[PDB]
Amino acid sequence: QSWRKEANDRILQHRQRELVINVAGIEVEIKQIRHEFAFGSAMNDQVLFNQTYADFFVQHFNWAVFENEAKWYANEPERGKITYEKADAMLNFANRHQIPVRGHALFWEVEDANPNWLKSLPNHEVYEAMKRRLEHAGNHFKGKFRHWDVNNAMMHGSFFKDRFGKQIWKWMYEETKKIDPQALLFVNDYNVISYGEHHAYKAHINELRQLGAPVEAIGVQGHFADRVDPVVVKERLDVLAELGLPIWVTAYDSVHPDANRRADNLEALYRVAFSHPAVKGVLMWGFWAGAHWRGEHAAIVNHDWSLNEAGRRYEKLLQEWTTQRVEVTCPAFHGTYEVRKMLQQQTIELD
Ligand SMILES: [Ca+2]
Ligand SMILES: [Ca+2]
Repeated sequence: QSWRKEANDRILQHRQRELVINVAGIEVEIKQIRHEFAFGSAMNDQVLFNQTYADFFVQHFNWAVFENEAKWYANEPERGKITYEKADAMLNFANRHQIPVRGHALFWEVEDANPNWLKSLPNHEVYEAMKRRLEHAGNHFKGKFRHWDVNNAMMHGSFFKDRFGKQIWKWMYEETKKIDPQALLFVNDYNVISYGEHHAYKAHINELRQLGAPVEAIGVQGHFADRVDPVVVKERLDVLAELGLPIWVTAYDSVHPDANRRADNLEALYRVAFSHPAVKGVLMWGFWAGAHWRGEHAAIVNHDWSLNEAGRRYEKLLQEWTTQRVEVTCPAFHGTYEVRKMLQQQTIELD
């Protein structure tokens, strides 16, 4: 209806910059090779043994994140026994295909998400584990992740807050800033654009910055049930946008047996977020029916690697949002272009 009309004006205003400058007027080719906006997805173990999953990933996503392989339990399954070999293998795969990778995650506030050995230790020995995690993992992945989900779901857990108070949150963002300062420190949480916890969230981010925590970017996870209302999402994003920090839809999915409802769910979120000027990237939390943590009713591509309707919608969406043109005045999307020399055009200036 009318939200799509508004969303598209917003898209062409904020996602495009006019072209042909110098560092003419007749016969040129304007092809886009890289996209500044993030159309990412979560990667899992399949990328290590499944060539089709990998090939698909590389032809559908320009940003990655690890579904488990950089969570604390997976990096320290037993206290003192430390491993990063899977996560490193994936960091190499990503770097081979120049895919920027979100780092996920240093800490998780809900008890259900942390190593079981941590759950029986006294507080001081808990913090000792926290200290090596932050310092061992922060140093190992220094310069390897564009972002960190420093702590996740503080609004819905209390494992660390209950033993050290909100001052331990400040600790996590300060110490991570110290070890890897080029990394964008994220808050990440759920039920904020899917459910209506955006006012609570915005207050939470405020509270974090006001106690000195350097949080620099807001992650909204974007886990929906069976419907995605584009206007309720847009209003909710506006509430968070008041903080002047970038918004990222970090882990999108919805679940509906009807692939058509999904396809429409994916378009409501993706188009609205892309339209919203505070949003800077959208990552889907999985794609394949054979390896989606919400099961096959969350997939865009089928068990047998044939697209379903959400997959083709996603693909159609990305073609819509790509500047291929032969024509010397062009509204081109932010990214890298090939002109027939390779050439960038970033978000920096409004031209
Ligand atoms: Ca793993
Ligand atoms: Ca959410």
